[PDB]
Amino acid sequence: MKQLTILGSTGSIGCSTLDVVRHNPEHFRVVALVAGKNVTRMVEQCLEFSPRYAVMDDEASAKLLKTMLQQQGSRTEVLSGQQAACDMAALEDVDQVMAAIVGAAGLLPTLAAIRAGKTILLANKESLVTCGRLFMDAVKQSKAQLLPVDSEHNAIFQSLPQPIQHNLGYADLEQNGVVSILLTGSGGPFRETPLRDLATMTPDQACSMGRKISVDSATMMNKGLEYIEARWLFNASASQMEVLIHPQSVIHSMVRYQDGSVLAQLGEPDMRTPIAHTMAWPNRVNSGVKPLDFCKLSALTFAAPDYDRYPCLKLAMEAFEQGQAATTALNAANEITVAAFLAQQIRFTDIAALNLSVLEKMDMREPQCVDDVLSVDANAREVARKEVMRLAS
Amino acid sequence: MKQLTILGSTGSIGCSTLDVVRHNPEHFRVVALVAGKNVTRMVEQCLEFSPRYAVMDDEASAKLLKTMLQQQGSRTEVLSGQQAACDMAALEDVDQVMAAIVGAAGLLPTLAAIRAGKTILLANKESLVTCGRLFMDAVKQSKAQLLPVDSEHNAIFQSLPQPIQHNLGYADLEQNGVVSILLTGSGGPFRETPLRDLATMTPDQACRMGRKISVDSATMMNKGLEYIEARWLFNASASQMEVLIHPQSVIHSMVRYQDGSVLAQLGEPDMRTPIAHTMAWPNRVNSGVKPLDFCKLSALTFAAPDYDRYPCLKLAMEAFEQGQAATTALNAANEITVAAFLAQQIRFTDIAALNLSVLEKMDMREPQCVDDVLSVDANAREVARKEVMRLAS
Ligand SMILES: CN(O)C(=O)CC[C@@H](c1ccc(F)c(F)c1)P(=O)(O)O
Ligand SMILES: CN(O)C(=O)CC[C@@H](c1ccc(F)c(F)c1)P(=O)(O)O
Ligand SMILES: [Mn+2]
Ligand SMILES: [Mn+2]
Repeated sequence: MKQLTILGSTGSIGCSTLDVVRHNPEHFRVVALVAGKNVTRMVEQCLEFSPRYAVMDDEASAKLLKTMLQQQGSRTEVLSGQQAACDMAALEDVDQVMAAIVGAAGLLPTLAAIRAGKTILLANKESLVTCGRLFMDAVKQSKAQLLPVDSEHNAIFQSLPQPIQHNLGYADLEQNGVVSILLTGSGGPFRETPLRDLATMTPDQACSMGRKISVDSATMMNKGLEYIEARWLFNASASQMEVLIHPQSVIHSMVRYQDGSVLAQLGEPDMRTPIAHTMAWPNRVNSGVKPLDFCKLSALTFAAPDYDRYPCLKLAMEAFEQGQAATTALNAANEITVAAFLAQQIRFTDIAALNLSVLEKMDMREPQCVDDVLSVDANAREVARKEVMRLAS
Repeated sequence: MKQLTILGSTGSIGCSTLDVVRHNPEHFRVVALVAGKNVTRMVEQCLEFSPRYAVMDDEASAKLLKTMLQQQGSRTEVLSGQQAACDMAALEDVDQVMAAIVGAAGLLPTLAAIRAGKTILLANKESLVTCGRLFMDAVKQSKAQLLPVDSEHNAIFQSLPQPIQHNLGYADLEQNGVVSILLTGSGGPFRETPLRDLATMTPDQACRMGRKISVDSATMMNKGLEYIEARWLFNASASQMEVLIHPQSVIHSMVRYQDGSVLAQLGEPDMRTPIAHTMAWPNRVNSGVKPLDFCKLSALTFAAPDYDRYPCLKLAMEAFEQGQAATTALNAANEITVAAFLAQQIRFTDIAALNLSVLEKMDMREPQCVDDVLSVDANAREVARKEVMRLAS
């Protein structure tokens, strides 16, 4: 029986993880749920899943949650705040931690699961985008298993040989006959826009979808960040990474082997797939996802990314070579500039341009701990806000 | 250091295997080469690779080889005949047997490697098409490792989980999270021909790469035979097999999992890839095959086979359910009817129709040994010859 702590239970990943649990009650049991301020959805989850613990962001939410759980007869014990969330991530009889709290708030709880030697269903980009070296060192030192839940990394991982899958952070790609990792992305809505029109695209043209990630997919900042992550996670050099546009997103990513073989994972866009794969690894369970119907697909195509069309993708690649200050700064800047584009303060092409300008303006030492990473992030947001103000009168 | 016996060294699979050995001298050494009557090529192969043994079909061929090797100072000892080939397949210090002799002549030498507990690089169809129950029983008893060299099966194999790979025959697909095996094929040159034109196709049109295999691709007999083999090799029921047309042949075949994931192997058409995959398993070597270039591919498409277009594929699926007498008779009838079509004695559509007629005429007790299978084969060829003469005056 796998016992689970779900960090970020009330977002789509958390609900989807719960759907796997709901349909596999003989294999998984929820011990702890952690969320933010969504008391109502947390009530329903505690009543369906009977975890021992639930944690909210603050005392106000925790008190509401307590009152409502109590009204319904629940035995779930209610806590609040960051430490409590780290504590659930490290609980003694927990086997797996779904690490789905995103942003800076996901860093310490994910690191607490790692240092407790858990199996971490990794479902946030900040861990490896901002703290990849810190976190990969902690994984080695603490004997944690990372299992990537993100669609492209989960596909690479399914496509990697068993000795790498079980030894992330140590495994040598080359020694295991791996030539490169083929990280695929859709190329976004402006994949075929003449370059000259990029300057004038609007937030509606760039975006059912998720507006930030949607813009990140238009700039391919999203693949840029996936590139930074994959290199830490899979221990890949620059020459062991290829980024390929694949507009249909049926192939989720691939791995190229020494004999010419390429292994690929394919599927529906439903996150229950990669989530169930990690929960059940090295075995499988039913996820509720429809079997992929190959007779109803668009033709599958591929093309090389053009860095004049996708300067963010190139910027992410160069930031990796500059270290975790640089990838942390790029990520934070990009949150500010995308937000500005979406609020109609700057042009679409000013995302990449101001992302570049913010990195050019910083000169930060390599972070040595999480606090350092938060300090780079805070600083880069400030440099970014000011650049936005320079353009947005 | 892996020591090899190559059964069928002078054909294309044999030459390709030697190309892999040639570029990996630190990993593979040839102990024995077995060929038929091609003395000239066997000389060059013995001279380059210094095997301990060379076996030819007969004493006349063996005497020529011995004279020619003597004149070049070779120490290779020369043998002849079917028993010597079985003895090469069973040698104490051989690890791997490339089983590339095709037809009936390949049955006893493959079975010898299997009864000897060897790693078998399985490169002939008649083994599992005609003797699948016999050979998978002998595999269970000796714990021989089968590694399929044929492109589709090799892809399936690479796409299956590790506990299945390491125990074919005992493996339970369902228990390992596998929903089904996705066997792909091109659909042949008449994939889009109007149905009523089929009756009048000529041999040159069917042969857009042997003429027989070409015709087999056109009728999808080839995929039918592969379907029969895959069921034996992977212990798959009818409901665990799907057959999919994929006209570009870039995907080599796939495996569908319980969580909705599909794993696939892709590559160049070059047989050094699956050969090198089996020789190196569970590691990898360089095979000389260049990396697959995703920016130079046709759009990848898929469609369901239509049994009115391809009645041989349905015949093979049905013959499977009727047992090894049926699949043996089918394969044998097909050698005859295809040869008749190529020699302009029957029409293209008469291949499927006479293949059916031969199976209808046979009253077929289950083979209990290789001699039983050979007797079904011989009798089905006679029934098929007579049916051809019914049509071909
Ligand atoms: C789901 N996921 O992991 C993502 O990274 C989403 C954005 C990506 C994406 C876009 C369109 C799709 F149709 C799809 F499926 C995935 P991209 O970065 O453009 O490849
Ligand atoms: C390579 N191989 O194993 C074969 O069995 C050859 C015939 C097959 C085939 C046909 C055309 C191609 F272009 C190709 F690449 C492979 P099919 O049965 O039609 O899928
Ligand atoms: Mn992703
Ligand atoms: Mn084949």
